Amino acid sequence: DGFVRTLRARPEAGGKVPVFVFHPAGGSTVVYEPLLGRLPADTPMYGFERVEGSIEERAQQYVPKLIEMQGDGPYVLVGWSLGGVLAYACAIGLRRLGKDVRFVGLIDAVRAGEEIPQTKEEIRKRWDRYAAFAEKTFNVTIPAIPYEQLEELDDEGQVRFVLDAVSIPAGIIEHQRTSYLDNRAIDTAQIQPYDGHVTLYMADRYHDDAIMFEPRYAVRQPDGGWGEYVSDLEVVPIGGEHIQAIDEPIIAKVGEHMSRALGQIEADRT
Ligand SMILES: CCOC(=O)c1c(-c2ccccc2)oc2ccc(O)c(CN3CCC(C)CC3)c12
Repeated sequence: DGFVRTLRARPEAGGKVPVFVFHPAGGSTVVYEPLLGRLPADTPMYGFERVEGSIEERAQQYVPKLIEMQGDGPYVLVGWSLGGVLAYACAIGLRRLGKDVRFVGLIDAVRAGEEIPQTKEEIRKRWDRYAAFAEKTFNVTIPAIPYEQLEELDDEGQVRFVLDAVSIPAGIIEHQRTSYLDNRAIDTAQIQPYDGHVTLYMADRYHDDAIMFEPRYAVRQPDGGWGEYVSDLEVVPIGGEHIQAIDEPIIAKVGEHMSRALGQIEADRT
């Protein structure tokens, strides 16, 4: 219904605390089905799908829905990839409104090892990189990039400008557009500090295609970039690559750890 997917519905009344999961870059919350199978029986789960805007603007849409569904709390918020950033943003908004947030789970939602500057120089370097790949892939020499026109466009306007040159089945255009926009959303996220507990499940590395797009993701800090914003930070190493973190077998380890946290939350209510 709308942007909320029901993965496992909560009972008519009572029951366990729901897990709210948030979509990853370029995908939907169906990716959380393996995690769900590794959580306690009868754990409700609701997935928040894509909405438009900056991270804060998206959280402004999610947070009223979170409160409509769960009221005062307790809130358990989880996400892989972009979803981790969205969950974190929702935790800050809920906490601001005095709601009880008991768990924020970031599944390999790791910041770039060096801050990604949001400057005209970086816009130029980014698009020079993209053009070079376009030339080796589509086997076409590409002329001078109109830097002045690009540098005054939002990310959404930049892809519109790109679709023009191209002039693709609508389905392929929608997937590339939303994946590009969701990834840029990760790049430009401005993280605010959070004073609750955050659990970061950390893989060993980003995938090669990710690193080719933005080489700053080739390096990971021990705290995944979150320690300066989060004082109460716990990191759970899971190994492997980012893309595998959401799936079996690695998700079993995320799920075992998260199940224990949920059990404690349940005991603290009871
Ligand atoms: C799958 C490779 O394509 C990407 O990671 C990026 C895409 C993209 C993916 C699929 C289809 C079309 C585009 O767009 C990006 C824009 C900026 C950017 O930095 C990246 C690289 N990622 C940013 C966020 C990191 C957590 C992961 C890397 C992309």
